[PDB]
Amino acid sequence: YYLQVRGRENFEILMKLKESLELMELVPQPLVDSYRQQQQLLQR
Amino acid sequence: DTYYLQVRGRENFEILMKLKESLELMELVPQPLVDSYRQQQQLLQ
Amino acid sequence: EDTYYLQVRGRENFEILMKLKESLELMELVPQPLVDSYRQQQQLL
Amino acid sequence: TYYLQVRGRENFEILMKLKESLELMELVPQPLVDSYRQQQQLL
Repeated sequence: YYLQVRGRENFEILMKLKESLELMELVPQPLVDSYRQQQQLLQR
Repeated sequence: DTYYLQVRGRENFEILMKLKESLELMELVPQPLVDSYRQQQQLLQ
Repeated sequence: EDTYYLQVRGRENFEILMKLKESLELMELVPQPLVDSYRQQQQLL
Repeated sequence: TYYLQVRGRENFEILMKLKESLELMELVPQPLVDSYRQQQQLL
């Protein structure tokens, strides 16, 4: 999908997020699951 | 000053769109209100 | 809206999330007619 | 480690997912991150 955005700072923020969303897909699921388990102790 | 982004994954697109909306809409908020808002947040975290 | 809390590891991460939290909360302050116009433009863009 | 508050359940869920992607991204081996960035340029 393509997205357009006004403002350089906005673009740079969205670019970092796009990257993190796409990169985390490379993380082995057992590590992702362990991470989420840790979240249960940090947030409701 | 517009930029274009490409993203893979419909969920990913949807999240980014929500943030695009908030970042762009925030631009419409008169600066007095942004200032007051930020002052308030200093006691909250 | 109800209040929620999250913890974040990393200053860089914290700063990004704070910027997004700000935008998500501040968009609530934009008068509805301007939100409507914004959405109107986005449909064309 | 920092903490923030946010108003609204949908806002919380959005931030939580971004928090997850930001924090997990750091587990990706650097050579793999470099490979991904190369891919974004070369294609």
